[PDB]
Amino acid sequence: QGIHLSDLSYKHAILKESQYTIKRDVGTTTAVTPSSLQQEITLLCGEILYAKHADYKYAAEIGIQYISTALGSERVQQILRNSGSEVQVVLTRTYSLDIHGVEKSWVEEIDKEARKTMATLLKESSGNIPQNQRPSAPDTPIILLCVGALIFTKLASTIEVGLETTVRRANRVLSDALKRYPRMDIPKIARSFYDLFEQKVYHRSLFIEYGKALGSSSTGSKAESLFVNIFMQAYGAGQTMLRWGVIARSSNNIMLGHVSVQAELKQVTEVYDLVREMGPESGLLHLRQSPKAGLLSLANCPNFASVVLGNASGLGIIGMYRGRVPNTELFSAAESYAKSLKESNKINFSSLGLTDEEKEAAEHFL
Amino acid sequence: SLQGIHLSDLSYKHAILKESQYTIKRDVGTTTAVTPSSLQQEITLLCGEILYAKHADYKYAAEIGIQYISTALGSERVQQILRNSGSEVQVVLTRTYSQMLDIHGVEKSWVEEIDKEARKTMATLLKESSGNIPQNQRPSAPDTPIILLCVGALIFTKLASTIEVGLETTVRRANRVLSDALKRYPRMDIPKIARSFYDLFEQKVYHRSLFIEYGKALGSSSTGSKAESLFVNIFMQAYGAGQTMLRWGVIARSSNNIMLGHVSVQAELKQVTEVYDLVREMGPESGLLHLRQSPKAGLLSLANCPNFASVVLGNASGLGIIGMYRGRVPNTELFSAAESYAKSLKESNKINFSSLGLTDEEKEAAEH
Amino acid sequence: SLQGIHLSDLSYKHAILKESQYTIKRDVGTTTAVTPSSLQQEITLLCGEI
RNA sequence: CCCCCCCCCCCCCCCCCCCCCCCCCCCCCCCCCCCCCCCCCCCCCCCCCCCCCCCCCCCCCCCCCCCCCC
Repeated sequence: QGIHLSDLSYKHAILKESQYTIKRDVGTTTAVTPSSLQQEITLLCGEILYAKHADYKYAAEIGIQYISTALGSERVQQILRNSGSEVQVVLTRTYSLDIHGVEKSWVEEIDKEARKTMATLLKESSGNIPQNQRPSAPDTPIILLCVGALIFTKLASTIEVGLETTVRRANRVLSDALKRYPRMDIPKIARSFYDLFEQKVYHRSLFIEYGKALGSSSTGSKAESLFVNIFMQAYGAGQTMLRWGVIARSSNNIMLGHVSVQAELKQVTEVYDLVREMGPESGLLHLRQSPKAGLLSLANCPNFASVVLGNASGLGIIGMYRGRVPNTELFSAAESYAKSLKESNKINFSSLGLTDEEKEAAEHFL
Repeated sequence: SLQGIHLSDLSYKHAILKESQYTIKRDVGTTTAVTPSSLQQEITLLCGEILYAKHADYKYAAEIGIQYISTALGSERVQQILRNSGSEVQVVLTRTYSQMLDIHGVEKSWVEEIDKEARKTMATLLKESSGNIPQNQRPSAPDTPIILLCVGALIFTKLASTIEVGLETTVRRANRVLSDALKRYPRMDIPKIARSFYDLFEQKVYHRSLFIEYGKALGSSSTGSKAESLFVNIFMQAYGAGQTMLRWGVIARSSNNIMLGHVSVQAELKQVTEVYDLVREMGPESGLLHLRQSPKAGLLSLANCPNFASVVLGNASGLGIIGMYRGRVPNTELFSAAESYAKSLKESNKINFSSLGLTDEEKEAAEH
Repeated sequence: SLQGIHLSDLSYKHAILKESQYTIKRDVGTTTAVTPSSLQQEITLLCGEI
């Protein structure tokens, strides 16, 4: 019985022992906006949504600039330094907004194009444009960031896959925002955000800190309360396998009782126990693109993975999941049981805890 | 043996929204009116003037109500509340001119209109009354701001639905609730006043938690007014805001709906449990989360358990509670079944001599 | 199995009416009569007169 | 009242040890395969509802304890 190694725990324990700290992004510089310029960046965000622009390259950087004003004039540097990146910040100024890394030409284009659209429309509206339709509306940066939130959820897949999902969901979710700013190019804005999250990796954890911070506040906007709710659906990032694993247990799939699957029990247990060891940060590990992540891989248990996927297929959840199936045999079996389970209707009078005079009348149900 | 397959995801989801050491500074340039405690009598009169006469416009009616709350809570204590709500908005102390009130954001023209129109109505009526208008019918009565805020309290309850739905409910209930107030001020335009409050709660989101703090504060005091004790009681019926599903969930358990025993529903047990355990984790603030328009809210969604939701709604339909609830029904099959059982339960009369714990000489007579 | 489906709403409802760190200042201008302890015999006589 | 008898203690014998014996002493590197992880879907919310309302002063008896003997 003494033949036992708790390897996975030790594997994690070694990634804590590092007393030494990595200083990556040595020369790098990124734009930060002081809290004082929140109204100016709000207007710029609105301008992006308000008119149909030629280029949506820096759209995401503008969104990050609103986060910057919301979190702190200089509190942002602290977050970035603490994310592991030794990148330096650059406080954006005003001229007659000068955002670091953002072409002055682009800023002027966005402003010019928006003013042109405002003039055209105000002539038609007979001088009547309500507050809610103007680029000045305070919720415009939140709307911009909500497109970013949707691409944040699908950061686990292709740059492509994410755009589909973003567009589809944005139509239902940002329904009313689209009514007021029908000129918002969701695909180009969403592309700017994918490009940003991929290049400036530290902005992933800055976005997380905005989410965390926003989630805490007493009073949120209708737009703000949406943002966090998109951010939440992003929690089980890259861990879809572990969550479908609990679903297989809940379904009581008889294939989880297979001798070859039973053999992998200790490895499976080790992974779920590492999640508890890591606590709340465990979920967003894959989302942060953390090197630590991947310890939560179910590679060590291929037969279990096969059953979990089979069960998901049988229940009709699997959808477009590309996850490789090691044991095709076990998969098919788990799928068959789950399909039979799916259709079958049964009653646990054990669970309900009724009187045997209420349980008497329940039998009478034809 | 296969028990260690468990993730407490919902708890972690909440735990992440506590880890935020960093604080958001929204509403950077914003300014709102505050009235010092000293001007409580002047704002009381203005509140009464709104109710007393039939006015042309009831735009700032809600802001006037907030101004009474301001006097009641604190000359400058209000800034603290607003700053602590997450909004970095600045306050502006309302002054006096000639005697009138200069409220920040409120058009001087509007203040004068409300006053002028009320004086005109007082003059018309005093001629009819033969110079006799009792204290209780004058805009000067001290309970007039509370009456104004009670219309706001009714729209506060229906902040969970349409701007429209709320007005129906507000009007209906106001007739029964503010029965006697309406007798003294029959000129109070409940729909316009209630509209001003919806507009205010939607625009100045920080005033939602200011209203909550007035409610919390009022709820604490030793002696309240008859009007004040009504306000809190409207505010209480507002506690289960947006969580109607969880409360109907306990009703389904209390009804012992056999559909809660369905295999597909049994499968969702752990998710359902996780949501009710998050309520306990969040404690008393859990209920008013949706009311505050808090981004944190929505973690209390029963989206993760569609089959359970179907049964809960079915049970509500069968018992005849469901009313005008637009809540989507994922499993139509389960819903119909739960509904049938609940309808049969509704009519059936049975006695648990097990629960009562009587002597079998009292249980003897009960059979008779 | 079906345990855990419970909300202690009424307790929370009360708990919220304790959290009020802020205090209400109603009856801002109001004035009421108080009699000093020294005049207890005089007020006693007046009570008797009624 | 209590108390009230009787009453020193001890007293023999007797050195201990004495054999035998160092321990240890063989063999023996370890290592050696495979293997990135991910991939679906999903805004939430939506009903109803002021509570309170009856009746009702309590109290009301009796009773020092102690008291022998030694």
